[PDB]
Amino acid sequence: MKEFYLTVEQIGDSIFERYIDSNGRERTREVEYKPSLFAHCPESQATKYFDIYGKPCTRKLFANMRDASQWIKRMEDIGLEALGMDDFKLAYLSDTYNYEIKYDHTKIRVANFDIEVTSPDGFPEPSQAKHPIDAITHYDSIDDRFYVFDLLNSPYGNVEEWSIEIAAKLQEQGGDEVPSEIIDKIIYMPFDNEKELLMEYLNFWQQKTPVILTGWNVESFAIPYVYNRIKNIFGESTAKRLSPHRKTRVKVIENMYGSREIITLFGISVLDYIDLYKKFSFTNQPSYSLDYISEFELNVGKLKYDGPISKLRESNHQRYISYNIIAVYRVLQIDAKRQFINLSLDMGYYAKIQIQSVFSPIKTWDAIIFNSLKEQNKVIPQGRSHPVQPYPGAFVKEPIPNRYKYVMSFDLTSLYPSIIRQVNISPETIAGTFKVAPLHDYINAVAERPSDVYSCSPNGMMYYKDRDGVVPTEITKVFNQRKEHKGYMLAAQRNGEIIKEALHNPNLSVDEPLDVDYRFDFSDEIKEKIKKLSAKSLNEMLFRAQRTEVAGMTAQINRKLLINSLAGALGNVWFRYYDLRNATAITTFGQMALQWIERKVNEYLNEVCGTEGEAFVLYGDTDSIYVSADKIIDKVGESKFRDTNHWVDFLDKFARERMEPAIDRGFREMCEYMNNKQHLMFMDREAIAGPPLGSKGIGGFWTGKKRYALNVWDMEGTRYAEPKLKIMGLETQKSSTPKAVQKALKECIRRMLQEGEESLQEYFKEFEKEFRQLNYISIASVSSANNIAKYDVGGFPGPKCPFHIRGILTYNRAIKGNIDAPQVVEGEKVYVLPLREGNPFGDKCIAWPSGTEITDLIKDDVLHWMDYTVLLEKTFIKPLEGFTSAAKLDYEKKASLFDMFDF
DNA sequence: TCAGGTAAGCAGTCCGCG
DNA sequence: GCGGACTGCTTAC
Ligand SMILES: Nc1ccn([C@H]2C[C@H](O)[C@@H](COP(=O)(O)OP(=O)(O)OP(=O)(O)O)O2)c(=O)n1
Ligand SMILES: [Ca+2]
Ligand SMILES: [Ca+2]
Ligand SMILES: [Ca+2]
Ligand SMILES: [Ca+2]
Ligand SMILES: [Ca+2]
Ligand SMILES: [Ca+2]
Ligand SMILES: [Ca+2]
Repeated sequence: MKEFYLTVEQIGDSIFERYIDSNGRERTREVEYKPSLFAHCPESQATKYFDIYGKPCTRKLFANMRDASQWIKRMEDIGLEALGMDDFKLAYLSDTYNYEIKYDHTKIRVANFDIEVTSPDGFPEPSQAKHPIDAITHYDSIDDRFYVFDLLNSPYGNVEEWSIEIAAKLQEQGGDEVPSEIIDKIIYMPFDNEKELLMEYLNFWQQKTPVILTGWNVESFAIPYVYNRIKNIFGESTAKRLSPHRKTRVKVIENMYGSREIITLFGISVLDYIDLYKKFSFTNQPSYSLDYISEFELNVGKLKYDGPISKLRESNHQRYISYNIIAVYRVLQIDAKRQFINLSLDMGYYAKIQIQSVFSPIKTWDAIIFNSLKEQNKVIPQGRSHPVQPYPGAFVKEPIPNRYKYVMSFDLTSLYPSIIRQVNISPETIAGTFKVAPLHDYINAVAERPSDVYSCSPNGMMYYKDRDGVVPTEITKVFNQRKEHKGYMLAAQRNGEIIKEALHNPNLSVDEPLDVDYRFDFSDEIKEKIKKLSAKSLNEMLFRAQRTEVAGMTAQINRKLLINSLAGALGNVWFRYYDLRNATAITTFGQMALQWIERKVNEYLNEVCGTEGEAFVLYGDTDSIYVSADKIIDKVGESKFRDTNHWVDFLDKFARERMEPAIDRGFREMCEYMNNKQHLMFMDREAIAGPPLGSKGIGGFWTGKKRYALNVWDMEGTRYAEPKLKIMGLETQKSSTPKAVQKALKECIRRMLQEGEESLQEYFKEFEKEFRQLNYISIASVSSANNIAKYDVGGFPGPKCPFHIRGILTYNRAIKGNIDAPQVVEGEKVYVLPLREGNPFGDKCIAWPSGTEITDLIKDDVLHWMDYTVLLEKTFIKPLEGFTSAAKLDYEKKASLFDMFDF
């Protein structure tokens, strides 16, 4: 097999590499790697190396890496550019793996672990590590086993061994419901003392040294705790055995308002799943506890226990251990679904970076581009210092707030990457500038044609047309990959709707789910068999279809993220290729493209309808347009349609056969106007929206920019079995809005769009009546909590104190003195509730850590003093009033002449 | 929240607005 | 009470 790296590190003048050899075995080597860097040289000097601008360079080969880094400093002292890859391990990987890496994940050791620490005096700080580690569960991907290290004897209590038999039994049998599928995979190791537990864990670690290290909060808690605890008990040299190269470093991670410490384990790639989830899931969660996320992702129940976690080991050691094992399993389950480890491996090996560098698109792109240029013996420029400067972004059209009955949307495929490719935007393709007219002049095609030679953006920039820049070349490769995975994603989605349709008529039979590849549209034969299947088999097929869709979504959306981040990186000072001329060339072209096609669509539809100066385009944001289709529907007449799906087919056919050709023509003209390299502005129909045929639903509405709702029947070619609400920006979409309120607002919107004013009034009346019964957590607001210190003045709010921070200060006074009370953590999220006047908390609100029940120290008083009225007005009534005013509807029945006529 | 970008919405504070 | 200047936070793209 072809060899591939596992990890790479620079330690002094040595590269330390863990790798898989040609025989599939894990090996480690120390290499005295001699790096090369580059200086510009005279034309008269014969060379094969040239910088990205075509200037000749001489290669300097150094005796060691220290010499190379020292040369860089001397070149800065002289004031001369020192060219080449200054991250020597990236250069090493480029030299060592000079081909497309094909990796075998089965040879990569992926370790998933979690630890338990009993602590009576509050949260056990990793930096202190003053409490014993009393449980470790460590899953190994190669062995496919959960290794359980269980401390039976502690200063905080001596316990009996964990029982696998009881662990397996149902909660109803007194058991812990450890999943049957993992019971046989548990290797249980009890220990009479902590010293032996940790010594065995390190011996284990040495035998089965993780390559990829993951878990939940491992980088911020588990790793530093284990390292510091071993350090405290045994000394530094023993703790450094967690590194295969015996090297560690305390790394200080700085944010805006403080800093934290992590332990860098050289020769290991830590991918904390919380951090993978935050980057790659495209969610914003009210809480990032494993319990909350596992519930969200897997629909598994909350792991319940009696009393505080600080007494769980002593009171119920059996459950304590079972829950530690289950915690490790839940992270594996989330990954089976989301596949973020797979993604990280794919992207890391593609770029030829340390796997953990996938968190940094700048590092990722720097290596992709470096490897690409190296192939041509081209030499990358030195990174330079830049002051942070603001620059303009996208255009957003101000909508007229209103109801909108029939709507069709259109959207540009991968806009910013498509602009990069069309215009040929790259560091080395800059040809010059032209004299810019106001953007409105380009939009309306009155401005002089910018160039007859070069490819242009309305920001004034001109680019070469003779060859693709390295940025367009490399962005195109990842774009193509993204497009492939999106195809699989959409097929799985369409296949899912086929199954949902069939679930209307399930057959009374005992059968099996079909063995199919959900990434491909179901054949007629598969469709015929599906119509004969039971609900059990169909539901099993639906779950698998939905899993396939998720897998495709991860692969596609994060590749989309990676390519969009290249456009963004051009506007980040730490990028080697930072250039606001290029960054602004992209964004300014985008603004033109949107407003250009707005005009073309308006012109086309005015012609088709035989009118003049009427606005068909009602809204647009960045690269999308929303077109009012009322007149189109009216031109055939609503009474001519057999059902909803009939007018949806008509609009679909109209969008594809009439509008898209007009849009294409409009963009081809714009391409020629800017003299671009290649026409790549592809704007396809996205949504077809409207009320159900024969209903009083309003179809859709806008309240303002980035705030709208649509009742959608078809999205990017997926025809839904049931109409889907597309809601953007409204409170239903905000993590800060209470859970029950999001749900209630969504139902109000559903009623508005699908059923009408009366149905909405019926629901509002009921919600207002019953909402005081809702669980306090489901009606609590959520907020991130930053700068708690800044606004704390003797436990009381300082000037300008934010509402949620006030809540926290209130909480802090109420729990004053309690070491065991849950503390609000700076930078994390809190639930927030308003409090009625004259409450014993001495203020108008209280806030506690999100995803948790408020401590029983104060739970009864909060419940008793919760301000339900304020809560309802602020989170529910005010947003609804916004929705209904925009839609020109009333959420409460107005008085009419008909009342009353009853005798 | 260490880790690509800008536009823009709403909550809330402070305080003016005769 | 509304809105303007501002901070805070959270979305859409
Ligand atoms: N996180 C994001 C999302 C959007 N954008 C910019 C770049 C995109 O090209 C443009 C349009 O965003 P879309 O959400 O429509 O995504 P794309 O057009 O890039 O891809 P596609 O529409 O094919 O899914 O906005 C961005 O810079 N960063
Ligand atoms: Ca735990
Ligand atoms: Ca397993
Ligand atoms: Ca799209
Ligand atoms: Ca798009
Ligand atoms: Ca059937
Ligand atoms: Ca879009
Ligand atoms: Ca203070």
